[PDB]
Amino acid sequence: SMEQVAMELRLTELTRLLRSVLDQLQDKDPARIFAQPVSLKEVPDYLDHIKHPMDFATMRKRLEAQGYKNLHEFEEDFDLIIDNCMKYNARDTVFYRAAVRLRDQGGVVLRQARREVDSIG
Repeated sequence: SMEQVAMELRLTELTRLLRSVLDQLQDKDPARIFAQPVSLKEVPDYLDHIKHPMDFATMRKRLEAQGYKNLHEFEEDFDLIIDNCMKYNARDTVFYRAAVRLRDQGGVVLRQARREVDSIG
């Protein structure tokens, strides 16, 4: 049907907006602490601690797979990345501290993207 082509025209573009948002959030991580999944070779016990690992390269794959339905789905992934880090690493660490900075700086980007989804539709 044509009404599935127009549905996809929204999805395609959400993906197109969600790409931009991801890029701005990943610029708030110049150290690349959150770029890749945590290595299970290097932290073999990681899954004993964090039941749902999340990272930028993982979030990207799923975006280019038009795998995100709304902005709430994308925001949940982003929060995993931070909340996981904030549990795994102790407070006095470059990792924890980097999550706090990403959280704080991401709030501004996300606060506008909510407004751009709602406004565009």
